[PDB]
Amino acid sequence: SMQEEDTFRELRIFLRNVTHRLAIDKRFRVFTKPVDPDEVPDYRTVIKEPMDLSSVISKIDLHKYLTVKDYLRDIDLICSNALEYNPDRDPGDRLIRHRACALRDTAYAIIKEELDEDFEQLCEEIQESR
Ligand SMILES: Cc1noc2c1[C@@H](O)[C@@]13CNC[C@@H]1C[C@@H]2N3C
Ligand SMILES: Cc1noc2c1[C@@H](O)[C@]13CNC[C@@H]1C[C@H]2N3C
Repeated sequence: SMQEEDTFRELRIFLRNVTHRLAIDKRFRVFTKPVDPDEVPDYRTVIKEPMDLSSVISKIDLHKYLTVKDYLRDIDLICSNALEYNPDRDPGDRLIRHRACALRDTAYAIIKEELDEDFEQLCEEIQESR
């Protein structure tokens, strides 16, 4: 229905706003673009599903996310990818792990404060009906 298409358009407006706020935070610059295969040819041999915030906006605009939960799976993948590629005790690895945990915790905190649980449940029920 038109009403259902309006619900999904509001979901995309909400997701774009959360994503652009994460992308302007200086702590999360390393997560704003895909890893450059030239600088890091080893990356795509270890990490099987690369993800970054520019890819997330592209996916919002392609209608890939029908629920909040769908979107948070990709935020969780940006974080898990950084934890698995950078697992060592040295300061460069510890700094990117701390920034990756902060990106994940920040996204979940904005959604807890600013999403209504009934809007999230409406999107699930429309998705399940399709
Ligand atoms: C902050 C914030 N930004 O959007 C929202 C908030 C909450 O206060 C609220 C709870 N009931 C009405 C508010 C609208 C929406 N919502 C989840
Ligand atoms: C994102 C991301 N996840 O692990 C890494 C990144 C890069 O920023 C990088 C700096 N340039 C290539 C290096 C691989 C590595 N590291 C910190």
